[PDB]
Amino acid sequence: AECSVDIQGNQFNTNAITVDKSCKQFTVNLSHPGNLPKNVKGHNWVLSTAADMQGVVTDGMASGLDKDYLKPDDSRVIAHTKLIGSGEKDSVTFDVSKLKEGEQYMFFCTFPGHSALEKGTLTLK
Ligand SMILES: [Cu+2]
Ligand SMILES: [Cu+2]
Ligand SMILES: [Cu+2]
Repeated sequence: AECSVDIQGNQFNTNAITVDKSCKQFTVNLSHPGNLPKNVKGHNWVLSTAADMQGVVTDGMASGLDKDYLKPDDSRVIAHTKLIGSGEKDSVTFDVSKLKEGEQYMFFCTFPGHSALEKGTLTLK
């Protein structure tokens, strides 16, 4: 099965990612659609459990641009890309051993305000 997915904003281009349970690693390739720099309007892709999302997003906003809008040493973050701006791309590869069938995961952007629209479910199946 395939073990990668391409994601970009148009809102993400998908609101549901499925990871095949035979994948040992999974890769997300994020690209930035727009013409603004990352300090003005950046994007990232961040994965956590559904329950942990709000905490990751809220603490991330508080931590600010210098920290890529993530709280340092946030153990709730399962995987993430860096924050990117216009013309940039970033990929993250993570171990599928971090995911479990039946559990609910969310992916989202933690740039301030983006997670209302830039979010989706991730499922291991
Ligand atoms: Cu395969
Ligand atoms: Cu395979
Ligand atoms: Cu964003």
